[PDB]
Amino acid sequence: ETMSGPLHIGLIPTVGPYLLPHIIPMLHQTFPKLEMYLHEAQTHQLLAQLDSGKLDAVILALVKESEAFIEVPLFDEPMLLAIYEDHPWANREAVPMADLAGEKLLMLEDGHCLRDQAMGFCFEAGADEDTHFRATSLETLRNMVAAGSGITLLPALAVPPERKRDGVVYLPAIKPEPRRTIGLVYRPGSPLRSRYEQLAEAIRARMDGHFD
Repeated sequence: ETMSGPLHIGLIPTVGPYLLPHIIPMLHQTFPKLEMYLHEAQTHQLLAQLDSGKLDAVILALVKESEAFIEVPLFDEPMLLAIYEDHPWANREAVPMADLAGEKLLMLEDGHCLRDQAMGFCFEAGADEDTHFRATSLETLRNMVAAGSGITLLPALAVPPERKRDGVVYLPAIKPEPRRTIGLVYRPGSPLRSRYEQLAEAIRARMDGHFD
């Protein structure tokens, strides 16, 4: 019927790996006849393939470039601080954002920054934001933090159950708590919009209160 057949879904690298395990089993139960194909690529590549018609829908961090499409907010995901064990802040319980000034921040060119990068910076204006690992990935960042190359912010879904793991300590960032909005995007005027909407609603429901 309405939720049958293939659906090609795109997810950005900083969302896909960590969100899928939470929603795939639920989608298999809610739509037994739906066949999902998952694709991961950077925001620009996903929005181009969505416009081309190669993808049905895309899940990403809503940014300025996704306003030309239909955006359905799914949930707000906070970001936590990741620092190596032997870092001075290791014994703190929370760290205000203003403190990131004069600290070496690792970051990614896509799906990571809190600010649109027309402002000149990614997380904090006075921070020393490294560019050498900008074209890599989230797991690369996590492992370089453990190696002591610097610190960074990671989406909550990418943080292990423990406060400390493999030489990395994860702690809350406050005043204000950094957050990003993950949403489902699709072509406006799309003939199969009813299907995309039902899909977005099922995900919003499952993730509701996940970070409370």
